[PDB]
Amino acid sequence: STKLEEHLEGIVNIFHQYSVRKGHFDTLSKGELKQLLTKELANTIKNIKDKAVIDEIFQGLDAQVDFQEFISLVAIALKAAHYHTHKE
Amino acid sequence: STKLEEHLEGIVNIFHQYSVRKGHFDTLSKGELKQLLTKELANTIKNIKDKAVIDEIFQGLDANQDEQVDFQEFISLVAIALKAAHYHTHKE
Ligand code: NA
Ligand SMILES: [Zn+2]
Ligand SMILES: [Zn+2]
Repeated sequence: STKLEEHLEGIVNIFHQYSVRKGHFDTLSKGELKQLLTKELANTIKNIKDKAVIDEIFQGLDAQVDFQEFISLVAIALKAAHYHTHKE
Repeated sequence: STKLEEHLEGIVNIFHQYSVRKGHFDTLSKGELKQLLTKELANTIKNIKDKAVIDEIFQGLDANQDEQVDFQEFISLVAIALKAAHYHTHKE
């Protein structure tokens, strides 16, 4: 795998680390997802100064989740990560 | 940074290693994005169907290859690649 592809695989690996733990191996409960995000994106979250974006990440977690839904969250975290790399 | 965060930063880093090279420092042409797709995703995006998803997003990645693509658009490609990377783990 390329460097880019190692990153994609690693993201998939982290998902699976959480998703394997209970029930079906490829999905996670909203509760488990909330825990994954709060731990694995702790620094990302701390650096987001727009509370509406944080709201975007956690939205609906109190209302199973699959990899496709997890991608949508990864996409948000990626936008945030890029913006932060340009912090003066 | 967590391992997940290092991978996010790594993805941003790879975009920037391409974007910084010519033109505007934070974008790349559609031509350059094709080069990134062909090289960096050689083991991930491999068939007509996955290239079709990408073409839909970029209005045909081969057309208007001077057009600039920003990080937000590149995210749409990373999302397609992640889906393929995941599907791959369940092939065997
Ligand atoms: Na599970
Ligand atoms: Zn899976
Ligand atoms: Zn940038």
